[PDB]
Amino acid sequence: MEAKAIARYVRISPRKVRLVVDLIRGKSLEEARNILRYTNKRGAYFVAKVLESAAANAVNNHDMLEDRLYVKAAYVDEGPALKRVLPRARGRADIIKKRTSHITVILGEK
Ligand SMILES: [Cl-]
Ligand SMILES: [Cl-]
Ligand SMILES: [Cl-]
Repeated sequence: MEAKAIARYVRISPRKVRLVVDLIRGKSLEEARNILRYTNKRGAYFVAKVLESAAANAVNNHDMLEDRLYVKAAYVDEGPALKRVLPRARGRADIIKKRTSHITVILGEK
């Protein structure tokens, strides 16, 4: 038994969020919660939100015991890009792509 949760279109580049999910991969739920709470890394709040959503799914929808949960999988996929329009530059269009993040957290039982 395992419980999943996903957060889409997070406005943070995948690279930065990956640095965050890397800290919690394989940890117990309690440990992951603390790491997220005290980490200085940008995007920690979004991963924390997905973590709690997965915990709510495991405990309330799948009746799993909260004290047995650990982060079985946590990863970030590249989501759709946002094409930010910049002021004209030397007569030309200036468009830069800003990538969003797709975050997945899967909780399992030890
Ligand atoms: Cl997405
Ligand atoms: Cl990843
Ligand atoms: Cl990659």
